[PDB]
Amino acid sequence: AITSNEIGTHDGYDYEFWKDSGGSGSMTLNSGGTFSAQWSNVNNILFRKGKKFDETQTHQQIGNMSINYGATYNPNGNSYLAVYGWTVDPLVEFYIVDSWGTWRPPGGTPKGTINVDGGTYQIYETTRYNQPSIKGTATFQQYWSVRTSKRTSGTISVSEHFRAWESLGMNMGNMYEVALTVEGYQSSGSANVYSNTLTIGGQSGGEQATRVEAESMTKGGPYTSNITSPFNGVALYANGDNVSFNHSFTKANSSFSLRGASNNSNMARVDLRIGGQNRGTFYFGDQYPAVYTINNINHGIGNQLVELIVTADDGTWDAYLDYLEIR
Ligand SMILES: [Ca+2]
Ligand SMILES: [Ca+2]
Ligand SMILES: [Ca+2]
Ligand SMILES: [Ca+2]
Repeated sequence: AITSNEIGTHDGYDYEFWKDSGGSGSMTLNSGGTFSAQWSNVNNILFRKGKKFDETQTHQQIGNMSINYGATYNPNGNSYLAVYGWTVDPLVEFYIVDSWGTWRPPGGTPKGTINVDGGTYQIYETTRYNQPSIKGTATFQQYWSVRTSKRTSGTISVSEHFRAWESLGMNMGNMYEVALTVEGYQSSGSANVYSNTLTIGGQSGGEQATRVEAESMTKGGPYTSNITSPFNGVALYANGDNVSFNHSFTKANSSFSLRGASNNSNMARVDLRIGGQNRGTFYFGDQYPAVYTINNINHGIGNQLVELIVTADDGTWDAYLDYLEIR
């Protein structure tokens, strides 16, 4: 188990054990975002699993963030169960607090409220003076959403809290971290985070797909032509043959579902380009229409050219495209 200050990555999750002097603590890393934690007579201790970022992107450029979790939470004293993290420039430490121990943070007078994920959260801003931080000992703001009532499982719509904060003039810097966290202050306790899933990009299934028919896109290359069999669409015959269109991306992440087929039993390959960058490859294994989905593409908000192009032709297959759906 982890019993001293440590940073690492475990099962894809950036994890961190931090405590100052005094007391003891133990963190056991389990699969996914999950972990168990124990602490005894600490001054301050934090156990967390989430994502560290490279400090270059705002949370909008990263995309929608959502955390679904469940914890058996047994604090004995001051403690928080929260989504926790940092921004830089400005340096901000933030909390989305779902449960706590003996004291409901953070004191002071609320700046507003948000109703989300079936609960009500009051929003606060505080100041830490010469306190430890990711940039050394520093003075910085803390941002809080604190539930009006305790819960130890559910979904936290992190990006909703972020927008609520910014709407109240709590300006956020580039993201450094987002992580489900167990914190202890002048306390003891234990906790078992048996479920912790951080999702970037995806949401709800009906927030509404856009389908663009291949025959309505712009044709390019030597031979691209319309076809009516095995569907209404286009054929890409040679290297350079492509179809393209400008898409207005609302979010920063999308799934791309291309309905197509080879003309025969040889595998056809179609490259995806967004804004001039190759972002992946659709595979059509045979002559029967099928939908190939490339998921979790971070492309950023804005109007960008989507290009579907043949680059590996050798005369043994053609690519037939019906439509592309962006979700
Ligand atoms: Ca702290
Ligand atoms: Ca003490
Ligand atoms: Ca061909
Ligand atoms: Ca079509």
